[PDB]
Amino acid sequence: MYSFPNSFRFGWSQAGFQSEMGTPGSEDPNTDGYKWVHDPENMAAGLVSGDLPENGPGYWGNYKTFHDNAQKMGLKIARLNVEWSRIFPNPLPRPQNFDESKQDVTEVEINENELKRLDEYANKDALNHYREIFKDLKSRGLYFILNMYHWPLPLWLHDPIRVRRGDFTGPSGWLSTRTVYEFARFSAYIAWKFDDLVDEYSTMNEPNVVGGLGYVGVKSGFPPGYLSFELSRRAMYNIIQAHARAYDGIKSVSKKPVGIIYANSSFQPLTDKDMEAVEMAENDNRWWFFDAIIRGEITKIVRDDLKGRLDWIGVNYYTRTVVKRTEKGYVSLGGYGHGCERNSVSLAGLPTSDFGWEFFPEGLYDVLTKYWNRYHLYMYVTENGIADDADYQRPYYLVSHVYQVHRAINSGADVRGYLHWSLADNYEWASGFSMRFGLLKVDYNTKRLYWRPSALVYREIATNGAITDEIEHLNSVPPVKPLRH
Amino acid sequence: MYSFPNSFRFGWSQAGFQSEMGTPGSEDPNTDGYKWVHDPENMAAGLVSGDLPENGPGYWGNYKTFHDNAQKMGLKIARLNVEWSRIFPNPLPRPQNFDESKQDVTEVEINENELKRLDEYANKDALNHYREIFKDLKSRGLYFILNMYHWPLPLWLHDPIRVRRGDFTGPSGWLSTRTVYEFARFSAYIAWKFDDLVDEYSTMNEPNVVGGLGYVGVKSGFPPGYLSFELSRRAMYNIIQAHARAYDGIKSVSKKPVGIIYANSSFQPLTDKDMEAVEMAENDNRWWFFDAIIRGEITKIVRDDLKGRLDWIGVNYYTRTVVKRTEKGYVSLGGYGHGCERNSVSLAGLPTSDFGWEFFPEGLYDVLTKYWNRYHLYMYVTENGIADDADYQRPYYLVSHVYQVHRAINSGADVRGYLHWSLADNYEWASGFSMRFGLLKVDYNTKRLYWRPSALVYREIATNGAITDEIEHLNSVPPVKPLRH
Ligand SMILES: Fc1ccc2[nH]ccc2c1
Ligand SMILES: Fc1ccc2[nH]ccc2c1
Ligand SMILES: [Cl-]
Ligand SMILES: [Cl-]
Ligand SMILES: [Cl-]
Ligand SMILES: [Cl-]
Ligand SMILES: [Cl-]
Ligand SMILES: [Cl-]
Repeated sequence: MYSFPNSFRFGWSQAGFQSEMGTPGSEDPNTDGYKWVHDPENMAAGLVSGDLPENGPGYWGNYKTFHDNAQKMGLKIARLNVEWSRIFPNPLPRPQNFDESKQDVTEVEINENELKRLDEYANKDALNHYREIFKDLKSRGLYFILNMYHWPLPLWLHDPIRVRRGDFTGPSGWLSTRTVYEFARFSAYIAWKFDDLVDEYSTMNEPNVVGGLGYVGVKSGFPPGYLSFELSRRAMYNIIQAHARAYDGIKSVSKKPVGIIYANSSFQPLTDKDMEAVEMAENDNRWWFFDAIIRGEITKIVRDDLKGRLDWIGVNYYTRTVVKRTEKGYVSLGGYGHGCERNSVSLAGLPTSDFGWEFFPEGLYDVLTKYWNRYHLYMYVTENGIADDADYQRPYYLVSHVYQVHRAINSGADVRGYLHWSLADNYEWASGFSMRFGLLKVDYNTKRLYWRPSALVYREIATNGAITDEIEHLNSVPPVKPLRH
Repeated sequence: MYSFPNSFRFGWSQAGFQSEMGTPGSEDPNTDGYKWVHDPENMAAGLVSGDLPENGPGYWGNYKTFHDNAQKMGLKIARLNVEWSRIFPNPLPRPQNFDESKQDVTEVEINENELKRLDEYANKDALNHYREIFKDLKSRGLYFILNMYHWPLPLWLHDPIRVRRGDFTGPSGWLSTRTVYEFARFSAYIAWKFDDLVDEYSTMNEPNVVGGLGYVGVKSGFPPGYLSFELSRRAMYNIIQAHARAYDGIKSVSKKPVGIIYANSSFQPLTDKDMEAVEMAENDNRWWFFDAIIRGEITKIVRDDLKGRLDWIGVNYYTRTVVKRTEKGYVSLGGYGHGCERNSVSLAGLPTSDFGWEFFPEGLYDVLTKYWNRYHLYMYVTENGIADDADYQRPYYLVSHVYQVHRAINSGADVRGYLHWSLADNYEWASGFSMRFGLLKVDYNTKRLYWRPSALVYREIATNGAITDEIEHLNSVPPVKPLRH
C-alpha cells in the first residue's frame, strides 16, 4: 500500500470552454475561441476539427450530475475556471489614464468604486449561475481551486481571424497591454464576488501554451495562428506581467493563496552525453518563466513589481520530451514524448495514447522534485491524464502517476493534491471531441455519463487515500504486446 | 439498466487441479494429469508447457483469502470440484461380481455397507480439509454447486503415458468400464459425505472435451493423446453411462438436483446458405450427447437406464464456431471462433483474446435458448471468461455476456445464475500459467491476489443484481483500432 497524508486531496480539473456548453441556453458565442473554431477557412484548412463546442458535455446545465458522480467517486478537490466572456460579453470602456504604448504595466489600481463600476457591466445571470454551480460544489465537501483564465478571451479583446490575416489594427489579445490591464481588473472582480466560496486561486492555465502554440506552433490550431518569434515573445512578456497584476489585484480583496498552472514536460537525455541539453531545455521551457514571476528576473534586470508574485505551483504533466545536444544548442526528438504515432509504441518501446503521447510516469516525479528544489513552493498536480476512449491504458496511467506523487512526497516535496484531467470527456480544442480524457465517458447525443473502469479504480484510491494493496499491480506499464504497434 | 430476478446469483467456477496446489503440503502427485504434465517426452514435444501445477495459486492453503475477495465482490454462488485422486490416492479392490467385458453398465448398486467400506480407503485428511473449505464457503452465504469430476483421474485408473505409447494392458481411463463403475461409487460416496453443505450437484465438467481432445485433438496436449476415432467413441460411450450411474448413485443418498456441465460453442453459418450445416454441427457436437442422457437415445435404441438422468444443464461458453456446408457434410472454418490468431482480429473484424478466441457474446444467447427450447431444463452459465492478463477486453466481455443472459431470461429461458471463469488466474492445462482468466491477477511468486478493473466492474454487477446504467457502455465490442491486429 502507498498511503498519502491525511490532508492530501484527490480530485479533478476541468475548463469552461471545453465542458460548459451542450445544454439548452448554455452557448457562449462571444470568445475568440468560439469564432476561431467556427471559422470556415480554419475548417477548410483542417486547423480545427469541425466539431463545435456548443455540442459539448453540458456542464452548464448538468453540473449537479457531474458533482454527484465526483462525490460518489470520493473526490475532495476540484479546479474549475470562470469564462471571462460570460461575465463581460460586451466591451468595457477603454481606460482613460492608461498609455497603451507603455511596454511595462507595473501597477493596475483596484478600489471599491472601480469594482462597483465594473459590476454594472457584468452579466448577472452568468454570475448567479456560477454561484449556484460553486455552491453545489462546496456543499459536497469539495475543496475549490478557482482559476481565472483557461485560454479563450472576450472577442472585444481579441479578434483572432483579423490577427491570423496579419491585421494588427484591431483587438489583438495578449499582444496588447489593454488585455493585461483588463485581466488584472477581471481577476480582482471575480475574487471580490466569489471569495466566500473559493479556497485557493490560480491566475491562469498553461500561459506557455498560449504564447508557444498561438505564435510558433501554428499547425496546432491554437488562435491566432500567426507565425512570429517576435510576437510570441511579446505575448509571453504581457502574460507574465498580467499574472503579476492579477496576483496583486486578487490580494487587494482576498487573503487566500494565489498560484499559477503551467504546462510541464519532463526533459530526458537521449544519451548520457546529453545532460546539458536537459538543463538548457529546462531553462528555455520552465525556469525563464518562473524566475520572472518569483524572482522578478526578466530580459537581465529585476523588476520589483514582478518579484514574489506566487504562492503555489500547479503542475500539468502528461509525458516527457527527449532531447539531445546539438552544435547550436539542443533539439527535441520525434518518436518519444508527445511526438509519437497514435495508438502505437515509442522508439523506447513504451505505449502511446490516442493522442500519440508516450507513457512516462517517472517524468512527474522529476518535475515535482525539480520545482521543489528550486523554489520550495508547495504544489498541486493540477492536470494528469490520457486520451483513451477504450480505457485500455488509463488504469495503469492513473495508478502509476499517483505512485510517482507518493514518491515525490517521500523525497520531501510539498505536494498537496492530485487532480486528474478530467472527470468527463470534453471538447479538446482543435481536435474536437475525438480525444477522450474522461474517467467518465460522455454520450454527446444524450449527455449521459458512464463510468469507465478507471473511474472505479480512482474511487478505490480516493476513498482510501491510498494506492491499496489490491490495485498495486497497476503501477506498471500497460502490456504492449496486446496493443496496436 | 438490465436487472435480474431476485433469486439469480452471480459467482464463479474453479477446478481443483488448476487452482488447489501452490502452498506447502498441497501437492497431489497421484493423477494422470500430474504424470502427464511432468512427462519428459511430452515436454520435449511441446505437448505441455513445462509449467507445473504445484507452483499454482494455492487455493488449498489460501482458500479463506479467495473467499474473502469473492464476498467483497458480492458473489453469491460458487462451483468447485473435489479431486478424486485426493480422496482415494491408493487403489481400491477390483470389484468381484463385475464383468469388465460387458459393454453396458446399467446399474451400480449403492448401499450403506458399501459406503462404509469405501470410507476405510478414503484420505481423511483431504476429506476434513475439503469440509473446512466448503464450510468457510457456506459461511459467506455462497450457494454451492459441487462438481464431482473436472478431468484428472487417479493414476490407478488411468496411466496416460502407457496409453499414449499404444499399450492398452494397464489402467486405461474412460476406455475401461472399471472407471465407470468406480466413478458412480465415488460420486455416491462424496454426496453421502458432503450433502449437508451442497446445494446442487454436477457429475462432470466438459465430458465432450475428455473424449474429443484426448483421442482426436491430440495436438492439444490433453491426456492420453492417443489418436483414434474408435477409442474416442468408446470413451464417450463410457462417460455417458458413467454420468447416468453417478446420477443414480447420488440420488440414492440425496434429494438435491443433479446436473452436468458441458463445453458449448455457438455454431454460426458462414453464409445464409449454411443453416443446415449449423443444424448438423449442433447434432454432432451437442444434441447426440444430451439426447442420450435425457431421452436415453443412443447408437438407434433407447436405454431405459440412461433416460431422465438430468435435472439441470451447466453451459460453458467462450466463443462461436463458424461452419459451412460441404459435399460430404460440414466443416468448421479457421480465422473465427476458437481458431484465430492470438491478440489479433478475426476474419469478421472482431477482437481475439490472449488464447486466440473471438469476441462473440451473442453466441451465449443462442446456446441458452437452443437448450431451453429443446429440453426445458433450467440452466446455469457455469463458465464464461477470457484469457486477458492486461484486462483490456474483459470489462466488455463480462458486461456483454451478462447482457446476453438477461436477453435469454427475457425470452423465457430459465437461467438461474452466471459463474465467471474464473475468480483468479490458474493453471490452464497444456498452456500452463500464461493464459490468465482471473478477475483477480495472481503473483505466482508470492501467491498474492490483485483486483483487475474488471473485478471492480463485476462487484458493481453482483452487488446491484444488474448491469447498472453507469456501466451499460461496456455492452459493446472492445474497440479494435487501439488493439494489436
Ligand atoms: F480550437 C481552439 C484551440 C485553442 C484555443 N484557445 C482558446 C480557444 C481555443 C480554441
Ligand atoms: F495438461 C493437461 C491437459 C488436460 C488434462 N486433463 C486432465 C489433466 C490434464 C492435464
Ligand atoms: Cl516544463
Ligand atoms: Cl526562489
Ligand atoms: Cl458520443
Ligand atoms: Cl455445443
Ligand atoms: Cl426432452
Ligand atoms: Cl506471476
